[PDB]
Amino acid sequence: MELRHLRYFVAVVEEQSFTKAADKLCIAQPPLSRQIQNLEEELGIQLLERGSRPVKTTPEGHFFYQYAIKLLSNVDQMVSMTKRIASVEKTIRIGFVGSLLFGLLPRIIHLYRQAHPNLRIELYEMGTKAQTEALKEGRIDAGFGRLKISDPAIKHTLLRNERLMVAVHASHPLNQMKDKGVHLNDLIDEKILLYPSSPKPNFSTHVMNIFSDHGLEPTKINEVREVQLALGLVAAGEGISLVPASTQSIQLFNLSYVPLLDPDAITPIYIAVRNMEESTYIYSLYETIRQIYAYEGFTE
Amino acid sequence: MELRHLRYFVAVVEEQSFTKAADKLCIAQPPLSRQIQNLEEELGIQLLERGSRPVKTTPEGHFFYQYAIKLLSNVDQMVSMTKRIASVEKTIRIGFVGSLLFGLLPRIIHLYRQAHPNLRIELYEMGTKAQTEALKEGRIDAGFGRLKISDPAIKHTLLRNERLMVAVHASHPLNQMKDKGVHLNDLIDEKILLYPSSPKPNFSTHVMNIFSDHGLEPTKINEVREVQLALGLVAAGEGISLVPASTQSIQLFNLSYVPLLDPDAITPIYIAVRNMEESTYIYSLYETIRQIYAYEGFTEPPNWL
Ligand SMILES: [Cl-]
Ligand SMILES: [Cl-]
Repeated sequence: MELRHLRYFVAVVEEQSFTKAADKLCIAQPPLSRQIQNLEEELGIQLLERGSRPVKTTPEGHFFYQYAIKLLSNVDQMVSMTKRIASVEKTIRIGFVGSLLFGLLPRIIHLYRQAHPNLRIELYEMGTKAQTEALKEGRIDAGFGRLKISDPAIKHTLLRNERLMVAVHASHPLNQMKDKGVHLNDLIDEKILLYPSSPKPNFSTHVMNIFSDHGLEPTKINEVREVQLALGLVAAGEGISLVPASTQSIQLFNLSYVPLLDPDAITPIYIAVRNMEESTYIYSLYETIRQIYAYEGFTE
Repeated sequence: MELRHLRYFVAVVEEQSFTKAADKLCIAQPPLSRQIQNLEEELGIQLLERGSRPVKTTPEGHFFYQYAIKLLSNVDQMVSMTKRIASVEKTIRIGFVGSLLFGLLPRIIHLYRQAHPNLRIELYEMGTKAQTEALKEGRIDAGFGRLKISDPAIKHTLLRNERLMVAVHASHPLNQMKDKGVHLNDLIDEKILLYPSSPKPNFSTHVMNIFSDHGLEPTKINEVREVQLALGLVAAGEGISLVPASTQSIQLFNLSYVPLLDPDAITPIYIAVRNMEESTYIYSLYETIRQIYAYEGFTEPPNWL
C-alpha cells in the first residue's frame, strides 16, 4: 500500500462520509471509494462498516485508524526532524541520581531527544560527588542530583523544591493523617528505613540532614539497599520511610503516603554544569526543563 | 467538717429531695445521705426532717442553711479576692541563643524596653530545644535561635540569613584569599573548632549541617566550650572556625575573618512563638525587630498585621 491509502482512510473516518472527505482531499468521490476498496482487499480485512450512511469503523477499522494517524504523524516528524539536523555529530552525556527516574527527568530527556534528532545522548547513573568529578573531567556535560556542591569549577542551580513524604503501612496510626499531613517531629520514635546503601553522600544523608536542620535525630534507623526495599519492607510491616513525592510512582498494596507539613521538609533538585559552560546543547537542555515545568505549572 | 458537707446539705435543702440534689451534684443517692449524716452526727444536731416529702429542715437546720450558703459564698469571694491582689505587673520572657548577643538582638531589646517602660522583661539564655519546651509550657513568650523547629505547637519565622565566615589566623594560606573569599570545600582537611559544648542541637550542629548539605564531612573536628575559646585558639594557632558574620564584633590580634563564596554558607536567625500567639507584646517585639532591620539596611521580615 501507499501513504495515500492511509490518508484517504483517515479523512473518511474523520469526516464520517465518502463525499465529505473528498471535498477536503480535493478529489472526486468515485476514485476515493476505489482506493479504500483496494486497501481493504490488499489487507483482506473489512475496515469500514458497509453500508452505513454516517460511515462507522469495524473493530479492526478503529484499530487500523488509530495506528494510521500515528504512522502518518511519524512521517510528518521524519520530514520535520531531517530539516533541523546538526551537521556535526555530537554526543552529550548526562549524569543523574536514580531517584530522579520517578519524576520529570525522563520526559525531559525524551523531549530533549526530539529537539536534537541526531544527537547521541548518553545517560549515567551517578551520585553528586561522582557527578562533580565527571563534569570537571568532561565525562558528563550536565548532572542532575539532590545535593549542593562546593567547588569553584562547578555551577549548580536549584530547579525545584520537591516535597518529602512518609511511606507507611495503611494500618499505621499516621495513615489517619493521609489527607491532612504530619510533622517531622511525629516521626522521631518510629522505625525509619533509610536508603540507598550506595556510597555516601546520598538520599539517606539528605533525609537525616532534614531531621537535623529541625533539631531532630531519629535513633531507630535502618539503612536498606534501594527504594523498593524501603517501600516493600514498609508494606510488609517493618516500619516507615521518607521518600521524595515523585516516589508515589510506586504504589503497593497497603502502602500509603502521608504528606509532611514542615515547609522545609523538602528534597531539592539541582542541575550541575561546569562553571564556564556555554554550549547551545546545554542551554537547550535548560529550555527543555523550562518547557516541561511550564506544562506542569511550575516555577520553580 | 468539710465544704463538701455544706454543699451536699445546701443542695438537699434547695431541691427538697435527695434524688434531685443527687442528680444536681452528679453523685449517687447513698453517699449524699451518708455525708449529711456524718455532718449531722458531727454537729450533734438534726438538720433535716428526713422521712417527710418534700425534704425540709429543722429550726436548727434552717438557721444552719443560711450560714452555710453565706460561708460557701464567702469562700468563693476569698478565692476571687486573692486572685485580684496577685501581681498586676506584666512580664515578658525571652529566650535566646548566646551567639545572637553579638548582633542586633540587644539593641532590639533595648528599643523594645523603651517602648514598654512599665513592662518587666526577662531574658534567658537557652538553646532551641529548651526554647521549644519553654514556649509550650509558657515559661518564655518568644525565642530567638539558629535552628528550625518541627512542632505543631510552635510557629517559627525566618528573620534573616546571616552569612557564615571562616575565622583564621592571619598567617593561614586561606587568608591570602581574604578579599575574594573561599569555599566550604577548601576547609575540609583543616582542623575545625566547633562550639559551643552546651546541649545539642546547637551552633556546632548547624555548621556540620551546612557541610553535610554540600556533601562534605570534615573529620578534624574539635568541640570547644564557647565562641571566645574557639576564636582564642584560632588566634593561638590551633585551627580554624566557622562563625556567624556578627561574631565579627570580636576582634583579636592576628584573627582574620574570611568570607565564604558558597551562596548557601549561611546561618539563619529565627523567632519562635507559640502556634496561636496573638499578644500585642509579641507583635510589638516583632515590629521592633522590623524597625531595627530597616534602620540597619536589612530586608524586613514579613508583616504580622
Ligand atoms: Cl521531578
Ligand atoms: Cl543579627
